[PDB]
Amino acid sequence: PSARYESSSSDASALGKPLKFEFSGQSAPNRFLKGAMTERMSSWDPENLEARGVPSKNLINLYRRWGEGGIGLILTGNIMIEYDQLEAAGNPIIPRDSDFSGERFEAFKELATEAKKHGSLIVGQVSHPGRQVESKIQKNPVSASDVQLKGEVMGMTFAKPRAATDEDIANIIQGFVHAAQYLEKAGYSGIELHGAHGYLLAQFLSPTTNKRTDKYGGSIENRARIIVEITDAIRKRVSSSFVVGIKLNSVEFQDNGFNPDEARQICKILEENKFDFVELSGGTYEKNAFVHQRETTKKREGFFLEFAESIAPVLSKTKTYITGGFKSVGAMVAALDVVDGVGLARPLAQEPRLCKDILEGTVTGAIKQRIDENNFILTNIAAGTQMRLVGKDQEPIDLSQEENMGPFLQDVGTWTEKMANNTNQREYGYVDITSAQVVPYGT
Ligand SMILES: Cc1cc2nc3c(=O)[nH]c(=O)nc-3n(C[C@H](O)[C@H](O)[C@H](O)COP(=O)(O)O)c2cc1C
Repeated sequence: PSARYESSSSDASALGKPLKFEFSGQSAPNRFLKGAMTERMSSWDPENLEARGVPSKNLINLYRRWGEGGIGLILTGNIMIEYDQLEAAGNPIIPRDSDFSGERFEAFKELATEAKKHGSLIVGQVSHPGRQVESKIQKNPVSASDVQLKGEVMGMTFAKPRAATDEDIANIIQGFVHAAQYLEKAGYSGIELHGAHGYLLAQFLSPTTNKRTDKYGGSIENRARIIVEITDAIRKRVSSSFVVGIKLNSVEFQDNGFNPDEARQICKILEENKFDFVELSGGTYEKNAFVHQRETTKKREGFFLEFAESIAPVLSKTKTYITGGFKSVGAMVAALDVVDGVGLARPLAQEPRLCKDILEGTVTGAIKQRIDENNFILTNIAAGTQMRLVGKDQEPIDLSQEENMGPFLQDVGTWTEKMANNTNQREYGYVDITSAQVVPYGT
């Protein structure tokens, strides 16, 4: 049997309560959110723009299986809005000039149909990468300003961005608006704006990347203006029942004059613009059991506490989720003293049915995988690899088993080899498991 994180309590009943969003009027049927995870399982062509971004049959199957997992609110991984503005090869893409019909549309529709078949909400996360698109994909990226993303530790470089012109901003807004309309037409419950992880919206929010002197730079209200203009323009086009959320990360507001006056203005912006929910990330609520050195995470985690405790208690109409580090029922229930719901990402790649199993009382903690939780690169590769398995309708590999760690690491090595020799850029996605001992999904 799998080793699992221990829990201080076995009462999960609070997590099963529906959550009513005040603006859309829709309810998530429980307090669980499946955090967005870039799947890299949409079509890719390094030499042809339009051939990219169509959700594959395997991607649809991944959301079919998550749709059976008892999850209140399922987020997609980030969806792009232009063919050459990609977080990664294999991203899904809703191009600004695409029709609400045809092969691409029916693929997006099928993903939503499978995700919501058993009553989950399915919310499409939409993002523009801004300065954080690789030069091999975009030679002329756009940002709030011209601050180049320098020296990435991974084998990926980024070109110096240009400051967005007024027309650039109009095209970005309309790409988000078109994506919202498209998701609505394709049957999605809503849209989540990706305001985190240094992508375009975070580039406007962060003073390190936003040096603008016009109405989009300076004060927190000005730095958030492009977000407000997006939601204003979305509301002119989609039904008021369409859910609208945003993911925010403490890192964007860190070491940069955050205070109660700022936290209050952020909450004012969220509620006056009718966000159904904000998903707060940047640290962990549940602490890991002294597994590894914490020098390199201390300043991020301390600010996340200040960030989340300055935002969540102020909001009332807008609902709050915290995503990051949740493993066990005891910690998830404790977090409901501060926020409305809990987001899980990596645990739901390793265990797509964990929420169902928690609510039925079969487990009280996620599988305790044999990978250090602070080894971000490796835990991310593991989660992407599990999504790829479920896409193939195979069961996730139990990484709590010492037996499975060896072959997994061997395949990670082989995959890094393939991506290093990817001169032609045709390869994409996460690790392909070599093991013949994979089993059909559901054992
Ligand atoms: C493989 C992988 C892909 C992810 N992709 C996205 C993404 O597309 N958009 C996003 O906002 N966060 C993404 N995340 C971050 C997660 O949503 C989540 O915030 C983070 O993993 C912390 O939650 P956890 O401790 O439950 O995994 C990704 C994380 C992983 C591991």
